Amino acid sequence: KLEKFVDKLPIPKVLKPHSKSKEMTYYEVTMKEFQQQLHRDLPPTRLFGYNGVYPGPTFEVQKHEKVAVKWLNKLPDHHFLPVDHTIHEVKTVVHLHGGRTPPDSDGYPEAWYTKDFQVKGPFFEREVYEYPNEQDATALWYHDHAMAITRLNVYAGLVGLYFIRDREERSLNLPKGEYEIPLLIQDKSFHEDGSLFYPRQPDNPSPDLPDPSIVPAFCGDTILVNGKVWPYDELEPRKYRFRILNASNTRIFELYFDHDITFHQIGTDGGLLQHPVKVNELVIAPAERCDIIVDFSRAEGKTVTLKNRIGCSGQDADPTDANIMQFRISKPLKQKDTSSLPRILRKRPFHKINTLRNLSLGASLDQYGRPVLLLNNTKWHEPVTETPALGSTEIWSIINAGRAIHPIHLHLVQFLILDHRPFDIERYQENGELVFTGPAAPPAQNEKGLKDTVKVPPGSVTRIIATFAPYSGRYVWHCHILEHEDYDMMRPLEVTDIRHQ
Amino acid sequence: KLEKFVDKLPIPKVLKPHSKSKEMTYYEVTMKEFQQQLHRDLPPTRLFGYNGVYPGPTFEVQKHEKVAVKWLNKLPDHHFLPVDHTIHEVKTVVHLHGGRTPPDSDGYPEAWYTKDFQVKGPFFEREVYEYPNEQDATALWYHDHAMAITRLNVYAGLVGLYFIRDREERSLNLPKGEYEIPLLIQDKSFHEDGSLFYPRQPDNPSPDLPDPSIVPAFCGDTILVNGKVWPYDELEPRKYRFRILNASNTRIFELYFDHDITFHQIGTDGGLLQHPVKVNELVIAPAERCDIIVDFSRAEGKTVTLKNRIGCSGQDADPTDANIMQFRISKPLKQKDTSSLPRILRKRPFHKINTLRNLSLGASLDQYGRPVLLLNNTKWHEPVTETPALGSTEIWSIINAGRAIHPIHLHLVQFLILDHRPFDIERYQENGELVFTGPAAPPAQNEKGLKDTVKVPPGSVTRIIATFAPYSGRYVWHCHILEHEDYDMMRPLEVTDIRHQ
Ligand SMILES: [Cu+2]
Ligand SMILES: [Cu+2]
Ligand SMILES: [Cu+2]
Ligand SMILES: [Cu+2]
Ligand SMILES: [Cu+2]
Ligand SMILES: [Cu+2]
Ligand SMILES: [Cu+2]
Ligand SMILES: [Cu+2]
Repeated sequence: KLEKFVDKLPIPKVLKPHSKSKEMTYYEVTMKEFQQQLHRDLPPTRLFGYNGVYPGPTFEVQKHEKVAVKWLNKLPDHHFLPVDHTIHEVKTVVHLHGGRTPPDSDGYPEAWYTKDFQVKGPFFEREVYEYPNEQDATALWYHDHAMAITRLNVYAGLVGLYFIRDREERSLNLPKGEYEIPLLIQDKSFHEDGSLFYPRQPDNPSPDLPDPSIVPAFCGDTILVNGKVWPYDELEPRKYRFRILNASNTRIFELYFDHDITFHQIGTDGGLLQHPVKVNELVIAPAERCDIIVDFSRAEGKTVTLKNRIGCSGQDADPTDANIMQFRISKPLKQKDTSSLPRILRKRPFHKINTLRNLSLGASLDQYGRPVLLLNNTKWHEPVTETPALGSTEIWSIINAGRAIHPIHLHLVQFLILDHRPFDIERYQENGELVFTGPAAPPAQNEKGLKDTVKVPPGSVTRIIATFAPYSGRYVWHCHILEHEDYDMMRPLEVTDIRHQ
Repeated sequence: KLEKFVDKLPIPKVLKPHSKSKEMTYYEVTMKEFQQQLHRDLPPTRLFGYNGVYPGPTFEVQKHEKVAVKWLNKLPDHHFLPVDHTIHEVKTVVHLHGGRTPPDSDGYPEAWYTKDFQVKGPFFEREVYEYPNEQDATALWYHDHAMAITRLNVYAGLVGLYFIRDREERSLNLPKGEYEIPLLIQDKSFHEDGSLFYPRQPDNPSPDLPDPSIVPAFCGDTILVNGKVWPYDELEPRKYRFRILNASNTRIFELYFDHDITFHQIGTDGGLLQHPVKVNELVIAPAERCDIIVDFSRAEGKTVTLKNRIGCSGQDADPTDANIMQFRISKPLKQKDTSSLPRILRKRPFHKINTLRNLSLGASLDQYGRPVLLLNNTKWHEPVTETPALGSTEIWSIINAGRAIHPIHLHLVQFLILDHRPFDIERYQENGELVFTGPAAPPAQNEKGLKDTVKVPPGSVTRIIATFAPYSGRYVWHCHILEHEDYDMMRPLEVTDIRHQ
């Protein structure tokens, strides 16, 4: 179903502010319900989107630029996706993923609000968010974060891009303009209606199981890029810059080109790497970003398809979800490609270690027999335990006793991945003891940079180092598989300033 | 007991040939029983060694140098280590690990011989081996390979070094002379006698168990380097070249320095890399080699200890086997360090791909209840199945359904590690179908060179690609955990020439 590579790759328009001064740059974005055609042969798709478009408008901000956004809710009173009323209306709150944001503008899950702020969550306090943008140039993105329905609102189309620029990044003569292309890759499933399909219950729903019921994992049979089903793009035989983002609910990608063409990765979630990394395949979990350079100069006239290697459970991808999009190197070379792939990308490096933390990834069963994925076997309602001090540098040991990868995400900060190491699963479930069973392995070279989301392998412990700065207050950390996050792999993160005790 | 860092680090003497001409360089090495003091506070240890020294003499050969060695057996009638007479006297045959050697001089396990060639194995042919040395510069090593008792003869002390030199390697101004130090690392256990300890049976043997009985794994409590228990070495504050080798029976090391000093790996088992790789920790399984450069120039007066992170089952090392040796940067800098750490090492890179092979790692139980580790669930007695054609390129998929790492080693060839990928263990032990459960991962950057031994992770499939050239005939491939190789993880490898039908 759905013929591949018939629609052209859409580029989200750069959002224009309502007012821009030397003090502040003020934006207004509204969440509206609408229809949008996602494939040449599909009927329009009912979606929740920012400024009536999917994906939302793209923010272009600068370092130090004080940006203010008023996120307006104009969505209906009822959701068009199956809402599980038993895990915790259309509630909305906007979170800038990876943004160095004070807690009052970070998009707390319980700071949600309905249309026109008429019904507010218990943590609501502001209608106009402010982003100081005191972080280095990188690729961020914004999406909904309302509690218990984050999997639905994000899947409904509430995602958008957000770029930060530096004088350091611009000093690098990188492919810019039309030669910098963002790839917001997502997976979805459609009815014959053309509308989104999201399961109401697991496969064989028992009678007394709640209806609707949250599923432990969802992944669609159709791959989209920038809101277009298996699109295509006509490029020039030169160097391009791809800002790749995986905004799926669950699906992990393993991207590769069907020709002998290599990705040159120059940046991660947090910003630029120190030197480019020559990689043939990109393993990108949900919410992970990859800043890559691709050279098509030796490929004039060829048809290069961006491919995916793995399915939803890590198996070999079917030659339907094995396709991302198709590049056709047929556009004539306008000007000479004078863009650069410099050997050095940063110069500047990325302490005392004040705190150590052990955090377990697991699951429990509720009264209906559903798996409840948990952080430290602790529900979201429970009191806060991850309480780092303002300015503290900590090493988090993330212990994955599950069957598959968990992409764990921390708010506010950008961390570094230390190493992965396997441990004894049986000893861990019977004793709580962490006995290692193999040598430690550093992260891949293209994951040595600043990141806010890390793939924690199954049966292994992932160590990250993080400096909780420069804002104190209430944040959260969670797994970015939204089906896990909503029930209930999410926990509060309280950064505390110390002054007089 | 055994105080650490009280004996100086021995350097094995280079072996002098008996006769050297334009045609051939002829050597003679004898295996003799002798006693050698391995620690300052240990009585001399009974050993089997080449030329009455442990480790054996070091060969220094050239590329294209036709080297001939006549390995002579002068060993006693009785082996001092416990011999299992149920798995398949002092039988000996010398194998040049990693050498591009014709089969008649490769050291086939059943080409063994007793003292003065009295009794000869069923595959014996010649007394003088010839090594054409038509391969690039690398660090090899020679050790005993007699069938059913390879774990005993190697543990008895029948190991030695063998270096090949190139004009390419020499063109690199690498640290040479006394500033190139080989680190032959091993582990052993000692009786109060000072003699070697090696278990006769597993821990709790039923009376139905044979006596002696092979164990699935042995690792000693004491770490040796170049035949000296926890030695030390006084170095100058400059760059050194370490040719590290793991010659243990089973133990896998994770080497690191207790100071902020980085390994710059320049070569692997098969020879030089293309570019140096900055690594903080070296994971070296048995038979693996690591050519690394260490810069001590900023450590004048410091005491730098080479440490080991992991133990026998991959757990955290005990602060006794966590120590390898101690480097004391106290020798004054003689001459100015003019050696080079060049950014380019090889220039020239490392085909059609004719054959694909799936090879499983597992274990069965014999009549006595002992685990029998097997390749393709097939005994060594059984007919040969790995029959590549001369000059053909193959991709071997090594499927490890076991609990721990298996260092799989192939003879004759040097291969390139493609990737690792997890699979479903439970589905694999039911219908034998291979279902992957995660993304593929390329090898670490410092394991991208030519290799002849690869760490196959548990629950993962390690893909290797090899070209079987230029000698046809009978070789073997096996796991280099000697307790596994002897019972019975060793299978024949037949390279067949084709020319007429
Ligand atoms: Cu996010
Ligand atoms: Cu976030
Ligand atoms: Cu998860
Ligand atoms: Cu979040
Ligand atoms: Cu060997
Ligand atoms: Cu070998
Ligand atoms: Cu093994
Ligand atoms: Cu061998």
